Amino acid sequence: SPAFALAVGYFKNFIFPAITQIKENGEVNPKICIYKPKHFDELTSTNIDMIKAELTNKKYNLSEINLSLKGARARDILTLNKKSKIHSYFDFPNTLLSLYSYVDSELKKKKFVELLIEQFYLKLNELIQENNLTNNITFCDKNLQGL
Amino acid sequence: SPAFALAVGYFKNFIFPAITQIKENGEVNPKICIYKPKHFDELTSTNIDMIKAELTNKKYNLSEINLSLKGARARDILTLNKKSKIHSYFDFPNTLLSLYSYVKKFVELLIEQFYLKLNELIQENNLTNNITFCDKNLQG
Ligand SMILES: Nc1nc2c(ncn2[C@@H]2O[C@@H]3COP(=O)(O)O[C@H]4[C@@H](O)[C@H](n5cnc6c(N)ncnc65)O[C@@H]4COP(=O)(O)O[C@H]3[C@H]2O)c(=O)[nH]1
Repeated sequence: SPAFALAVGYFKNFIFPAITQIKENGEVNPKICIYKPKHFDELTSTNIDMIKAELTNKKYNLSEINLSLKGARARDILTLNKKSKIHSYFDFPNTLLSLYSYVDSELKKKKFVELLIEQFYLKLNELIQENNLTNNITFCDKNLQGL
Repeated sequence: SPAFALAVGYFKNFIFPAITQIKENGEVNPKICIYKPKHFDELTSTNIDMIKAELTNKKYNLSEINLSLKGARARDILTLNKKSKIHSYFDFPNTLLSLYSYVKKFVELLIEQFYLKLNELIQENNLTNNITFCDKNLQG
């Protein structure tokens, strides 16, 4: 599966290092909410701009996480939307925005993108559960509400 | 196929917007060298640290590229190693470091397929003179 590979890279190179680092830095109950779109149109610039405005309205700022953990890593600085003064984070998975290019009538490809989205989150959720991270890693809708 | 997905995301979300932006910014002949291993032991933390110290020694520093282009993206600020005072850049593809976790030397098969697709995307976008591949010693 192509989406499984993208989920593995997203988890192993971003979500897992971020939450592991934050826990070591002292935060005992940090939360990373991962945006979970369903439909192809949620990957458009219009929906991305909506979420970016919403992050600003709710006082999130793009912030760095410096990595000090073990592990082969070419990047040592992660960037995550972080709520002001609060141990909550948000991410729109950028990798999902490559799915249309990968798949490439125009309507048939959009439905294939939506199946890849579903499989992406199928694998990502599996990885979260297998690392017992459900208390820290959750999924957010368009309104940054859990589930 | 999984290696193709990783290469497409690496090209579409990083290499292609980076080179397009810096050209739009007025860099006429910028160069990006992409590290290309082929042995599994080149993805170890020891080899990565040698590349990092080498980049430092050759006066490369992480440089910010602000994306103002057309296209949907959730991440608008890229970071890329840039040689001091020169339109020359280097990247170790971080996405390669997930191939072991996705999977003996079947990883090296995936690495070869990653670079076949990546090299294909460079040719199809007429970027063969701007984007090349480098070894552990930052040589083409
Ligand atoms: N918000 C956020 N998301 C991240 C970060 N690092 C990774 N991600 C996400 O994991 C995916 C795979 O990461 P990778 O580091 O293993 O491969 C990356 C990496 O090899 C490269 N790349 C992208 N942005 C980069 C960057 N800022 N610096 C260095 N390399 C970068 O492009 C590949 C695909 O990027 P992507 O945006 O499509 O998907 C990321 C992205 O969705 C991060 O630091 N912040």
